[PDB]
Amino acid sequence: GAMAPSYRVKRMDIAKNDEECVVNAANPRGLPGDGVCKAVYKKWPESFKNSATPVGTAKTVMCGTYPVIHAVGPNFSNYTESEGDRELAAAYREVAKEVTRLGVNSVAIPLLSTGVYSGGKDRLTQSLNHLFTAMDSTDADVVIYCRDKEWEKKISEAIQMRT
Ligand SMILES: NC(=O)c1cnn(CCO)c1
Ligand SMILES: [Cl-]
Ligand SMILES: [Cl-]
Repeated sequence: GAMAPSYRVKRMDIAKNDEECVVNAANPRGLPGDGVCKAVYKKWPESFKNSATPVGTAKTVMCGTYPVIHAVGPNFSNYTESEGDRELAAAYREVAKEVTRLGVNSVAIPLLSTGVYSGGKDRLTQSLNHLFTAMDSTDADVVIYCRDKEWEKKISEAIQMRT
């Protein structure tokens, strides 16, 4: 566990993270994909061996000794708002289980279902609140990665609000 478990946010490529493991925003088929998933494929391609897993689940595959947690959020183009919300909450709950099992002191995590799985809606708050619900009972340092300058400010504000 971290000595004083924290949340932080950085605006940069999650493939350059300084944490003990990474959460991939994976597809269910273990394909290279696009966005975070393609960055993760280029950095840790060995972690895509038997990484396919259903929506709402996470599956960990080691790249050397570095754990890649493949978390499959719902594509809101295909899911109803109700069932997509349930699957998005469930994926983050499975991430917290994996982070705990691995015994890591820190994890790098993207906001699941906020990019090409968002069904064209802003889901910052929805996705971040499900991240907090899952991760608040864990003692890992959590570092959230994002790419947009306005999203960085809003995630930082949400973290600081609770402190
Ligand atoms: N390498 C990355 O962390 C990354 C690339 N694209 N995205 C999602 C759109 O900003 C994240
Ligand atoms: Cl970068
Ligand atoms: Cl972003």
